[PDB]
Amino acid sequence: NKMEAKIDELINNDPVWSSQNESLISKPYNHILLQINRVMNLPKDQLAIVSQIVELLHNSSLLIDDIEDNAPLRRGQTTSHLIFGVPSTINTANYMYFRAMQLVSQLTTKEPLYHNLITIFNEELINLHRGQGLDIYWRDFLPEIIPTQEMYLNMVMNKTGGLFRLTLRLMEALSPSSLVPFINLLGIIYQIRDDYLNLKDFQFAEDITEGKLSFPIVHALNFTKTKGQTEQHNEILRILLLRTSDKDIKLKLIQILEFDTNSLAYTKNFINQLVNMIKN
Amino acid sequence: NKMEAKIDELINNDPVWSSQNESLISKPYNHILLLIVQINRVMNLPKDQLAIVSQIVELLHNSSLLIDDIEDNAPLRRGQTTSHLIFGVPSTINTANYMYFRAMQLVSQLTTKEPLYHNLITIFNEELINLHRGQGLDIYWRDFLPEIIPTQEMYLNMVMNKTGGLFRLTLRLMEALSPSLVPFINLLGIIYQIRDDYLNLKDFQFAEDITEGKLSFPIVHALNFTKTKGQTEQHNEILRILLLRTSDKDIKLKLIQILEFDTNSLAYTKNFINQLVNMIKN
Ligand SMILES: CCCCCCC(O)(P(=O)(O)O)P(=O)(O)O
Ligand SMILES: CCCCCCC(O)(P(=O)(O)O)P(=O)(O)O
Repeated sequence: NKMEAKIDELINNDPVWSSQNESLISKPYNHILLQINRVMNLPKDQLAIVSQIVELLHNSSLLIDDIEDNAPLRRGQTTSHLIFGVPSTINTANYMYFRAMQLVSQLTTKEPLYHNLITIFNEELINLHRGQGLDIYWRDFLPEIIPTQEMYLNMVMNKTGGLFRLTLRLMEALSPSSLVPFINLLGIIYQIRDDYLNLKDFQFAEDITEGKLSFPIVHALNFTKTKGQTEQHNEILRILLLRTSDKDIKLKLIQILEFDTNSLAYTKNFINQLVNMIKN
Repeated sequence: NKMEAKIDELINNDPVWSSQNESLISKPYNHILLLIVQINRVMNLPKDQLAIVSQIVELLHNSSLLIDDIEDNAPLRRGQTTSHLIFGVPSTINTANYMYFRAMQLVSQLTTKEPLYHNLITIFNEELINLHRGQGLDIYWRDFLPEIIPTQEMYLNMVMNKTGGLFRLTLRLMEALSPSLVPFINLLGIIYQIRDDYLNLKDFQFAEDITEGKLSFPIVHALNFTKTKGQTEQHNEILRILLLRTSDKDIKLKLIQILEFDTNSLAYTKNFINQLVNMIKN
């Protein structure tokens, strides 16, 4: 009857999707929205698409990161998952990873080069997830595994390194005219400095509430272990396992790192040495 | 300088990742581990290629299920506790997304010919975009109810994107490799989804679709039917029960008997399914 006819039109056409449907799906993403080329020389408009790709990937990974860390704030406003819900926020971020994958074919149609660009995109997203996976495992299975400094730096080369290397590698492949080593050291300085300032700025220090194995915390645990300081080693673990928002307890942990282990000075010195490798 | 030398070797090499590290982040996926052949008797693909299409579709389907269960707050899958309740929502979201990109990587094992490779990756990308558009609408309607009450036509379009996505992904990759069945695979997909919604209630008559608050095919028919017939009290009671997110067995049976005797949504759904099967069989 009339029904068969409707079904018939439906199954012989592409799936139906409107601009109004698209706006519903983008609500969690729009909420978060609120120089190297001097060397590579890419045509200003090819340069725009790379910029759109990087922005899509960065903002989407942040939406997922805030759910994985149970975070209340980002860029000074309530997090998207607390407004639209965890379900809609996961699906929207994941949708945008595939929208970014689609902009790659707009960079070129040369079949050989296209394949290399997709391989770069695939490899670095695999590295970002392997690094984020290990950082989460250490935090959520604590005190099963306490990483060493060497293990921490390998995690950062995967995690933080992934999107820095992604941006740089796409640009070098497209250049009409390798700084990877330089971009790798830049990502390492950036991550250790972030961990350092999260504590020094407080002195909200949310890395303590989250129980993160940050660069300063890694130094402190291995220092107390090496010197046989049993009670202090254990006190650091107890406070991290509390998942606390209590300002007085966070200050107590910060005091151990400053007065017992000298971990803040140690980290300051480490960052300085890394910066010097470039300045000399 | 012992440092500077170490730092220099680190930045001049690829990132370090061990087999022990691979095993730790695979825990959520290994836990869930515990149509193609048919179709092939038309496409005639070689067995080596057929096996690769199969690993790809399995990777994508199982990873999708890990995320769907978080999105639905589901306590059980395949008779066992869900991965997010065992390993935590954080590791489970990360591991599922990691596997989406490992599946992408497998596509390059299907051929060494550049033009064919570009078509396979395009098909992959198109159907994952469609899967996410349909799941996005299904989640929005349920989480923001009663802001939007979908009609039968809006539901069917949501299913063509969602359930149609994986059925078309399998068939389209096979057709691209053969040395169209799409309309047929679209209808099989619609039949599959409406039958799943129907049986979840009929079997109870644990009807977890009710606990979840889902705008299922029978619930969509009931809300529009009560609106059309002016049954204001019954329309509002259906909404109230879905918004409770209840596990009470008497409350779930009360709603199913409203669809059986008051709106006749269960009989409507059974006949709708029969008519779609006839369009095929006949
Ligand atoms: C999976 C993307 C991770 C992006 C960074 C997340 C952080 O948790 P971290 O880099 O300090 O570990 P944030 O930059 O939000 O503090
Ligand atoms: C993005 C999720 C794809 C798989 C969904 C399967 C179901 O979510 P559906 O019945 O809602 O289509 P399930 O019956 O496993 O909950």
